[PDB]
Amino acid sequence: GLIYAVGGYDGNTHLNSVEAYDPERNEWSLVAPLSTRRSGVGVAVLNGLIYAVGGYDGNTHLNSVEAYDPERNEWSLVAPLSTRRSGVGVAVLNGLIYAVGGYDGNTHLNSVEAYDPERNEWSLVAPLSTRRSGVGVAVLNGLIYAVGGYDGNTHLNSVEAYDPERNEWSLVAPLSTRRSGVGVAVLNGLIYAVGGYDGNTHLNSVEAYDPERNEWSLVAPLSTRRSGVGVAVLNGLIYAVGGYDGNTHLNSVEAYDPERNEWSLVAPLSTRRSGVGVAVL
Repeated sequence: GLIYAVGGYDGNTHLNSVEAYDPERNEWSLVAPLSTRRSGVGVAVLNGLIYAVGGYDGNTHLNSVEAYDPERNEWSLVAPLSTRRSGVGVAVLNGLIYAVGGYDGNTHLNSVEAYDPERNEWSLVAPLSTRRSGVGVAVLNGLIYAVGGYDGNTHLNSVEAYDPERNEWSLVAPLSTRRSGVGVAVLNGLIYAVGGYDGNTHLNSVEAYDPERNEWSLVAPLSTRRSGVGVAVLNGLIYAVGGYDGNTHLNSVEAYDPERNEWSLVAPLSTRRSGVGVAVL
């Protein structure tokens, strides 16, 4: 019932701070910070813990992973990734947390690893066709979608879908707009790709993917252009948290209602941040 904004970069500092949003009161409050500063951090929720995966602390690309227990307001280090990953996409499916792509400081990655909390171990699974950081990762109907990113030479529109039962990725319809630093979330059978950077424009446009038709459609744009934006869904609204408009790191937050095809600003974060991970618990 709360949205957590985890880490990021405010333009001067790599952040360890963590803010929690109560939608019923429209307020953010600061909770226990991460132990390690992390921008470009991926976050996901499994069995009552929020996992913060990878990122960059301003001098080290991280393979470390910490887990937050809200009842104790405490982050604990868990098993590290096998590969250091900033700009990593992270999502949960069927009891595993997947860490998709990223950047290890020297190369954009196509590798993907999965964390099993029953084992406290990460294991490599099948790699992506195209290496990518700043990739959005969404889960819909038993498939993981890796959306956009940056391969080190090109801002990507390609979209790959992972079937865990066959351990295989396949390319589906690409985004209409290339998007690195894109936020993604799933609501009522559509995947929304929110904002990002296409290599020359910080985007306020938003597109939605229907898997049945293998088609992306443009929907209402954000009121503010946002790359490095954190995105998550709660109670029928998609929240776009923070980001960077090309000139300033943002503390504003907007919510998309599919019943209205409209975005509306809600309460802003205490600290501006891009490269922020957003989780719902």
